[PDB]
Formats: sequence, C-alpha cells, structure tokens
Amino acid sequence: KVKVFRAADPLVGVFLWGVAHSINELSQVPPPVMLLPDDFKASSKIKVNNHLFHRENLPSHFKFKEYCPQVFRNLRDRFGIDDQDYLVSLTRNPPSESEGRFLISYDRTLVIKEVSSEDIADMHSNLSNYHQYIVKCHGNTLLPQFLGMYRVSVDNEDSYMLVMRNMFSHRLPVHRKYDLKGSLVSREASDKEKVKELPTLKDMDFLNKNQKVYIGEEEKKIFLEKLKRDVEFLVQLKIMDYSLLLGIHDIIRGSEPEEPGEFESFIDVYAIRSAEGAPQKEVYFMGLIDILTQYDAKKVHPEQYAKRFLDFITNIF
Ligand SMILES: Nc1ncnc2c1ncn2[C@@H]1O[C@H](COP(=O)(O)OP(=O)(O)NP(=O)(O)O)[C@@H](O)[C@H]1O
Ligand SMILES: CC(C)c1ccccc1-c1nc(NCc2ccccn2)c2c(ccn2C)n1
Repeated sequence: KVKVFRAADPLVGVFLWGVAHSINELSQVPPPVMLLPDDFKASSKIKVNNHLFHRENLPSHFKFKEYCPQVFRNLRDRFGIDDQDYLVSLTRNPPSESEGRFLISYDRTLVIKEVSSEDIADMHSNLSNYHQYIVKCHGNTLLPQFLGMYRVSVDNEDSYMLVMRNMFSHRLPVHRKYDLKGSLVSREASDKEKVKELPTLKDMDFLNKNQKVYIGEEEKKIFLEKLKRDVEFLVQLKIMDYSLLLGIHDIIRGSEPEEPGEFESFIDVYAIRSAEGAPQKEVYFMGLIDILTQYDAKKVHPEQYAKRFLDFITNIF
C-alpha cells in the first residue's frame, strides 16, 4: 500500500559498497605518473544480480559506475589524500545526511553531493582543463577539490554522486555562513532562511551587518593572489555564476563536548585565523562554489562577472 521503510538506505549502502570495491580494485593497478587523454573518457562498471540470495545491508540487483578512475585517484594524490584514508573516511563509519541528497563523512573530511546527469556532462567537459590547473598550482586552490565521481543504480534508478574535500572544518563548527557573488542586483537570505540555525546569508546581509574579515596583509596577499588565478581559470572556461562560500568559526563560542592525548588527524585546507587585534577571535573558511557545488541539496560576460566578483571580495578584508 504505502512506501517501504529500511534501517539502512539502499542508495547510500550500494554507494559505500561501490567505493570499497573501487579502491580495492585500484590498489591492484599501479598508478601511472602521467595521465593520458583516454583516462578522461574511462569508466569502471559493475552490475550485481543475486537470485534468492538475500542480504540485509544491500539490495539484490544494483549497478555501480566510477567515472575516470585514474584521473580522480591522481587528483586525490595531488590533494594529499591517500586512497586508504579516502576509503576509511567514507566507509569505516556511515555518513551523516544533511539538507535533498547531501552527505558529510563521519569524520567530516569529505562531502558527498547528489548531482544530475547534466552536471556529470559538465564535469567531463572541464576535467582535463581542471587537472592541468591542479598540476600548475600544486593542488593549492580555492576551487572545489573533486576526489571522486560515481553513478549508483538501485530500483533501475540512477543517482550521480560527487565527492569533494569539505571546505568547512573537520570539527570546528560554523557559527556564520555567507554566499557572496558581488552581484549588481541585491542578494539577501529569505525570512524562511534566517529562521534556520545556520542560514545561508548573502551580499546585503554581509554589508547590512558591516561584516569584515581580519587575517593580516601577508595571509591576505596569499589569499587574493590565489583567488585571482582561480577566477582567471574560470574566465578561460567561460564559467560565471559562482560565489565565495565564507564560514566563520567564533573561537570563544568553541566546539560541542565531542570536539586528553589527542591531536587533529586532518588539516582544514580552506581555513584562515583571525590576525591579532580584531573585534573577535575567529577562523574563516573561504572557497569557490556555484549552483552545482553549493553545500546544499541540489533543487553579462565572464570577464565582467570576474572583475565585479574580485571587487566585492577584495573589500570584505
Ligand atoms: N566520457 C564522457 N564524457 C562526457 N560526458 C559523459 C561521459 N560519460 C558520460 N557522460 C555524460 O554524463 C551523464 C551521465 O551519463 P551516464 O549515465 O554515465 O551514461 P553512459 O555512460 O552513456 N551509460 P552506460 O553505458 O550504461 O554506462 C550524461 O549526460 C552523459 O552523456
Ligand atoms: C573548474 C570547475 C570547478 C570544474 C572542475 C572540473 C570539472 C568541471 C568543472 C566545472 N564546474 C562547474 N561548476 C562547479 C563550480 C564552478 C565554479 C566554481 C566552483 N564550482 C561547471 C562546469 C561546467 C558548467 N558548470 C556549471 N565545469
């Protein structure tokens, strides 16, 4: 009559199965030092078909596809992520579902976003362009760090999943959250949004709260240098409607009790500390997103957008 209920979601369970399988398969294939053109058009497909052989945590009919496995393994290596840590981060403990289809890893190092067939097509277009860029900058970017790309099939229903390094902290929680475009038009969080514990604020909210960012000229000249060449790369690709995602962690408010002889096992690669002498001690998490890569459940000329965007972001400091 009504829909079926499960203790474990099928899609997620197949996904974590597939990642295990794919990293296991990859450990038996020496990583090339040089990627070839064909690697950007490569895929791994597996179809499981069990008759009358019933499992709890896993359906009986399902498919898993990994896109460009040698490319993403190479990206992981350039971003300083060993396949074993990736696998552990994603499978050891189950991932926490956040808001439609958007997952954080138990350790909070990785984010997993469901995306469209359309978005997979876009990913493939610029993947070789992106890999070239990552080589040039030695993985030092404010762009998303794409670590894997997969299609899960349950019920004859294809879900596309994208794995990214978390722009936010492996533990330091985020108190204030902005999406900034520097748009000619006004941008503001709805009444329905400011109603949430962590609402996605915007350009007018930032200005209306006279919000600034205090980091210190040296960490600023390091940030704006990187931001410029990242945005220049996006111009070459004729990409436009992107934002700076800005997370503020307030030091004094601190973390929940579940943060004696324990050191952080991960680095927050988009994090930058309050410089000495500043209204409040804080950590800033700043990276580049668009509608495709926004930390949310998926629902004018490039050079102008660029010049404009860099104008607005240079003024938040
Ligand atoms: N190598 C590729 N290069 C560019 N776009 C691709 C590539 N593979 C898939 N796409 C696109 O990405 C989206 C997802 O395609 P997908 O569901 O993987 O189809 P498929 O590979 O043609 N099917 P199948 O043979 O069953 O694996 C669609 O928009 C595809 O056209
Ligand atoms: C450079 C870009 C990150 C990228 C890398 C690898 C492979 C593909 C892409 C890409 N990224 C899109 N959006 C996501 C996005 C854009 C800007 C900033 C942050 N995130 C794309 C396309 C094509 C259309 N769109 C909307 N290509």
